[PDB]
Amino acid sequence: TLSILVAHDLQRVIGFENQLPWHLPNDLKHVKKLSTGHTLVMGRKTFESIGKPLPNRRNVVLTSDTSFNVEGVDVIHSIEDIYQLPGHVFIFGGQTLFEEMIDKVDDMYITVIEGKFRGDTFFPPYTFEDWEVASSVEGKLDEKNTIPHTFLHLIRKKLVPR
Ligand SMILES: NC(=O)c1ccc[n+]([C@@H]2O[C@H](COP(=O)([O-])OP(=O)(O)OC[C@H]3O[C@@H](n4cnc5c(N)ncnc54)[C@H](OP(=O)(O)O)[C@@H]3O)[C@@H](O)[C@H]2O)c1
Ligand SMILES: CCC(CC)[C@H]1c2ccccc2CNN1C(=O)/C=C/c1cc(Cc2cnc(N)nc2N)cc(OC)c1OC
Repeated sequence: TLSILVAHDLQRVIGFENQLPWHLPNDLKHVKKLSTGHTLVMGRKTFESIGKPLPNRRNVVLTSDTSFNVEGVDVIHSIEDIYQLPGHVFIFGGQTLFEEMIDKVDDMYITVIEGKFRGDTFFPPYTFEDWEVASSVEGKLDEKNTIPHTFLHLIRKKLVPR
């Protein structure tokens, strides 16, 4: 199974200066819950932003850099390598990987950040005409999580006659 995992705001901003534009601990917990025991595939810039592999999942980094070798990280050099990965694979970011993969994935786990942030990187446009809402869950707000957000699980719709 191949999924996208992403947080984007009302204008599909996902990043600014190689960081998340928002501080939202619950979304990172959401991410942890979904991906534990599975595989993350991420672009090189996304990896460098995080700075270390996330524990208790397979960390796969896509890069053209043949010198890339980081302890606890598997490296691939082509999109086509993604399909050889076993198990449940999450496309983890960033913009380049989402653009390359949005037409290929089975489904998407999207956190809609219900705000408008300054960004320099974006999730590609998509339409709910093509995507069934398997679930939509409002994130709970508290002292440490102050931005309204919604967890979407979207599944690609089949093209059928009439
Ligand atoms: N909000 C979210 O859910 C979320 C999630 C993840 C990331 N982000 C944000 O996204 C932004 C980064 O996105 P980005 O597009 O600038 O960078 P990125 O996708 O994280 O990484 C880009 C790099 O990935 C490698 N790559 C991508 N496609 C490749 C291919 N077909 N073959 C070989 N290598 C390939 C290249 O590495 P080399 O240049 O080393 O070859 C490329 O320069 C940051 O702002 C980050 O904070 C947001
Ligand atoms: C530190 C708290 C948490 C969970 C307690 C911590 C963690 C700790 C232990 C075990 C697992 C995990 C999983 N997570 N962490 C991270 O430290 C990584 C976050 C992260 C993640 C992304 C990609 C991303 C974010 N959000 C959504 N919805 N989709 C995505 N693909 C980008 C980023 O910076 C561009 C990130 O660094 C901010």
